[PDB]
Amino acid sequence: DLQEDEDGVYFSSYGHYGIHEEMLKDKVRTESYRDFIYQNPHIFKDKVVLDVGCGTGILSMFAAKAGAKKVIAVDQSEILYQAMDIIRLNKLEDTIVLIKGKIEEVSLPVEKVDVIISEWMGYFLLFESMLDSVLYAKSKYLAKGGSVYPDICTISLVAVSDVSKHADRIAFWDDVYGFNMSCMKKAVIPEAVVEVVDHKTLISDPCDIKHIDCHTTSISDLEFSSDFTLRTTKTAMCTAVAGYFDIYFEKNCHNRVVFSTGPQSTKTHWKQTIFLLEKPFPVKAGEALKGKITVHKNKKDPRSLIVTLTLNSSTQTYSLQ
Ligand SMILES: Nc1ncnc2c1ncn2[C@@H]1O[C@H](CSCC[C@H](N)C(=O)O)[C@@H](O)[C@H]1O
Repeated sequence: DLQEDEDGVYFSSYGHYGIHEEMLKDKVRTESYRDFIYQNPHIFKDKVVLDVGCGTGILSMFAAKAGAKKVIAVDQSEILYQAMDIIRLNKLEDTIVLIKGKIEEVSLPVEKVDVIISEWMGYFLLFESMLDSVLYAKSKYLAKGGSVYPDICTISLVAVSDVSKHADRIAFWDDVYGFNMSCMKKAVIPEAVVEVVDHKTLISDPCDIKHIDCHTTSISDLEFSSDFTLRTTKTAMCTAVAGYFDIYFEKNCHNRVVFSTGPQSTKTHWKQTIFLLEKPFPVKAGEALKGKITVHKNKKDPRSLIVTLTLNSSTQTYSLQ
């Protein structure tokens, strides 16, 4: 589902600089990878590294500077040509070789690799389905005893109370300049929203719903279902549930690195994913709220996701893009 096709629109959006300007300007994201690599040179010095989805080539340059014997940087979009130029501009041609194409179909100049690095995550962590490609490369190229980074990730949910943001999106259509447009809500609620959540509006402790180990995880594990319980922290009206993720650099590290894309942390370009509830419900502090969430990829467009959520004995299916 992700090994075949093409996805024109997909690799075409990664052809322009804007999207890369945004990632590079994401300090939490970029400095986290820089610190990991530079602070654990033992992992790269004299090793062969593979950068899955190199973009402008930034991660590969970090590895080279750390001591990599050879780095292989691959990308399917046209941004690969601007990377060919950037590597030359920095005089790293004798260390980093570039290849244009899909990681699951191109021919590598080597058999196996010692380390694999990649920034493949999307909104709610799995949007875009790039982890599938990373797992593919892991199976075919990782040497026995090798490591993939970042190696561990997790996804969590948090209860929210914000009646004004709810009204702004839903109740709004009830009266537009004196006219009723209520029929519009039917197409608004089912859509998940990527946006920054005010930390002061969280009404429950966060709860983990997924754990991933890029060494033991498989492709089939990326479509799951999970029961969870949120422990209420405040007496307020629950209007929505927010999701986010955390990334970890751990195996063989003398200096471990971690970063969160949650509401209590510094903003990142990933923000947070919001599932508005059709019917907000009163919650009391100390209360325990049992729920269920199922995440599956759109069968018609494998890069998009489908989320089924149950809370307060009410179920709703949302779609992410
Ligand atoms: N199957 C695949 N094969 C090769 N490149 C892929 C891919 N799926 C996604 N990509 C590429 O991986 C990139 C994800 S963005 C990461 C870019 C860069 N490494 C950064 O850290 O700044 C995009 O350039 C996208 O085109």
